[PDB]
Amino acid sequence: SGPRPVVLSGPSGAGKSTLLKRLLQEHSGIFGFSVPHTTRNPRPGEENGKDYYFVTREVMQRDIAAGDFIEHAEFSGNLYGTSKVAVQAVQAMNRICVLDVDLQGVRNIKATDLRPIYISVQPPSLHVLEQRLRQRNTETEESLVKRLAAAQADMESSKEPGLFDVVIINDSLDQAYAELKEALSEEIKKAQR
Amino acid sequence: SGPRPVVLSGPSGAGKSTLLKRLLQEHSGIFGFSVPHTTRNPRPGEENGKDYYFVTREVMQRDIAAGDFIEHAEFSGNLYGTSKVAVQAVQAMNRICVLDVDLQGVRNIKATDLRPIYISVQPPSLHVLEQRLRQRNTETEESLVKRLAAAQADMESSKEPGLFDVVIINDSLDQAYAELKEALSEEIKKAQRT
Repeated sequence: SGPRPVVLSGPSGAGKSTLLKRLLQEHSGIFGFSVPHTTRNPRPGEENGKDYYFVTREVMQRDIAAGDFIEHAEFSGNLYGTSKVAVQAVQAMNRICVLDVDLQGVRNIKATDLRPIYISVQPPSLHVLEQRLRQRNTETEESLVKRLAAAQADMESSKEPGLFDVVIINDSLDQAYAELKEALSEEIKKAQR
Repeated sequence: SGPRPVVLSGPSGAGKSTLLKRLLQEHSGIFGFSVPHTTRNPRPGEENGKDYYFVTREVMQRDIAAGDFIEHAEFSGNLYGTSKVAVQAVQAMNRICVLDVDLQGVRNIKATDLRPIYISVQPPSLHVLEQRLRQRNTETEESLVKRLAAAQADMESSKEPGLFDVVIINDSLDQAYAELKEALSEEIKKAQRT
């Protein structure tokens, strides 16, 4: 039917953002992103199929009960979230659907018939994860400590046997990108033919 | 969501296509057309959400069972059809989704929960439809009589209680166009306001 999607998870500053941009480049037209659904009225400039899939609440709740949605939320009386067929619409275009979701988002993907490659990138340790986070300055010594605690949960959760097919230790960006590229080998070769 | 959809049907050559094209020319950004679905692998140049809603065969059969697709067909081992959700996706974009379908196509929209405006474009009579068609000089005799034979089925099929909210008889193309705009005045004024 097409190339398998990819599920990315891990700490925020552990390098998944830098690895994905390094993956989008050097692989042009290989990767794509799903389009979320919503029951909200379209905003000026938005268009169907590119920004949102605009449906009614009755259809979205019916498809939610059918298990089509990975992420789901309700902000101001309208529903939002990402559907599994939106990921399959990207896979139909011979493009690898990227999915960056929390540990809960990884569980919902396992529920649906989607068969992606679960990949979790992790720091070699929290000491160097603290080190890299302390090199720059975006937190205020309080939001930082919460981030180390938030990362600690996802490091132990990534040890769940059979939850992530490939775990990648970010010893170095060159070694991590090489392991990321080899993990998604046949899926790019399928998308590059 | 917003503007109510429209269903335009009738016999061929009675002015349904000429009226529809004239309406789209006068009112830009107000009307639109649905995007159908398929299980076929995309062709080069095609885009998801513009030419086709590319999904799998599993969901198409499931959504068809849910009474979603107005029409559906199969050829070369793949399914094709137009869904009510695609029609509602056009309505959300403040556009009046035009459903140019046949008699059976009109009945299939009657099942879905869409609330369209069923309009039928008809000639003054089968005799007047003959004179207007024979002047075109674009048909052979066997194809001409087959067109009138199929028209009589759709012309009489237009005579059902509640099948069409409005029926326009194309006596003059100007008066038939004014009747089409009058039957869609509130839906057009709703789209223009929003």
